[PDB]
Amino acid sequence: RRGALIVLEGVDRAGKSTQSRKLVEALCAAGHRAELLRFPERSTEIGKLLSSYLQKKSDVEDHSVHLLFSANRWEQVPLIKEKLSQGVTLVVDRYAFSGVAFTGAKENFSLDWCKQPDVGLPKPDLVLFLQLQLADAAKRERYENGAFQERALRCFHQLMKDTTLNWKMVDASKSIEAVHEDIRVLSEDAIATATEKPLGELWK
Amino acid sequence: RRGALIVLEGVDRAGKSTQSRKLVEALCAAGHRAELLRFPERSTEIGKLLSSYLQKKSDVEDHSVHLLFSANRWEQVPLIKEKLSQGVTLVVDRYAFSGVAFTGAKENFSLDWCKQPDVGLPKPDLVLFLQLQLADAAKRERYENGAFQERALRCFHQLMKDTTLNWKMVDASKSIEAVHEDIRVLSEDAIATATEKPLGELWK
Ligand SMILES: Nc1ncnc2c1ncn2[C@@H]1O[C@H](COP(=O)(O)OP(=O)(O)NP(=O)(O)O)[C@@H](O)[C@H]1O
Ligand SMILES: Nc1ncnc2c1ncn2[C@@H]1O[C@H](COP(=O)(O)OP(=O)(O)NP(=O)(O)O)[C@@H](O)[C@H]1O
Ligand SMILES: Cc1cn([C@H]2CC[C@@H](COP(=O)(O)O)O2)c(=O)[nH]c1=O
Ligand SMILES: Cc1cn([C@H]2CC[C@@H](COP(=O)(O)O)O2)c(=O)[nH]c1=O
Ligand SMILES: [Mg+2]
Ligand SMILES: [Mg+2]
Ligand SMILES: [Mg+2]
Repeated sequence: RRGALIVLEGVDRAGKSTQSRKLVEALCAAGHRAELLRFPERSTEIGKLLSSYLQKKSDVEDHSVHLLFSANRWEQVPLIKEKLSQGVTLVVDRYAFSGVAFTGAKENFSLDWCKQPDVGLPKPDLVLFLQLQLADAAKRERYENGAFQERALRCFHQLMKDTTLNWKMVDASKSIEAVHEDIRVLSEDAIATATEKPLGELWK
Repeated sequence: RRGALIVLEGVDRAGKSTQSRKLVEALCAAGHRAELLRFPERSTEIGKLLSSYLQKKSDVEDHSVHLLFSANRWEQVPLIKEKLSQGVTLVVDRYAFSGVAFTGAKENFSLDWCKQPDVGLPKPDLVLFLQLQLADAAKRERYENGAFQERALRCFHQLMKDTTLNWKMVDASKSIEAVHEDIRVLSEDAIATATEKPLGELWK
């Protein structure tokens, strides 16, 4: 009985990390085997280059950095498939959608070109989008400015038109506990039902 | 008056490096401004990871390594465009075609998926393919085995069907000097004529 692949996405400060941590804790307390992942995964050689870039400690050509972000997901694919196969549900704080939205927000980057490197990755069984007015997110590195966030948000909305994916909108303006309950109930349903079918491939 | 972007491709031991070095020497002796590049470019952080992989000193997931090879080309794009704009002809020992052929030779890698990361790179004005029987190449790292080379060669032949590119076949079985003369005359023609048009974009 495989685990579910659950991804959390949203603009900066929407609550992705808080809710990913609380979801894994709640699932494990409810007897599931669940583990947390995040992207970028800065622990690897590629992840370190990405961390330096985001910190503005290094400059990286925009296409090159986009491919590094996708390569950082592929290096974790053997682990992701192994865990899911063993019945472990994986809760992932950012995935390919952030990769596409952030590079897609730059000039002269088509959504098509941005998606390609990630075509074929493990397809999430559930993609939660934590919605929050950009203005509220500001009430709570590179790319941390309003104009850029608005362009990334537009890209996210284009990705949501993709009916091949199980997108669920979450009202992230509520309290940490209320948002968590919403996400937890959606997650329990996905673990049970979304798993009756084989793990899919993203964007193919 | 821009420089030309000239790429040399071919199976292992076809003479790519020898002929790239001799071509830059001959062009400069004939009054052109020409410089040598190669891929992978192992001097960069990405290049070092690629060098370790090819030496079998490290293992890298196949999709991740494919993207690293393409990212290693993009990091050199600002330099490539600057040099070409200044009138310097660039002679490049391997490029995106090797990237696609080598990963494409692995199981479950479509040519389409392999091409995408490199879509948009500076388009070569001339792509020389140094042909040599696989058997002769053997008379003269990872991927250095006959069965794999044959699969890469098949991939190269698929890439050659692309009429958007100025492919020129070179009989690499001749002496070093004879092959060089063939390549030099083709290169002089490209520098003169292929340059009257703006630098193109690969696979788009
Ligand atoms: N529902 C919420 N209401 C109020 N504050 C919250 C809420 N969720 C998270 N926070 C706070 O907002 C800040 C950002 O939360 P965090 O979970 O780190 O968001 P994030 O989406 O992962 N941000 P980022 O990684 O920068 O895009 C933290 O100080 C949280 O404690
Ligand atoms: N036309 C030729 N005839 C005979 N030997 C040659 C010829 N061209 C190159 N060589 C020799 O063959 C070996 C491989 O040449 P080299 O130019 O390094 O090929 P290459 O295509 O760059 N190999 P690789 O990088 O491994 O795919 C060297 O020892 C060369 O001196
Ligand atoms: C996963 C991913 C993320 N991003 C950006 C968005 C947020 C930041 C990571 O923020 P953290 O510092 O919170 O880990 O890096 C990309 O540009 N591409 C990607 O593929
Ligand atoms: C440019 C490139 C090359 N290759 C392989 C072929 C030969 C070897 C480099 O050989 P050298 O050790 O001679 O530099 O690496 C790839 O798999 N992908 C690429 O994108
Ligand atoms: Mg976060
Ligand atoms: Mg396509
Ligand atoms: Mg060589």
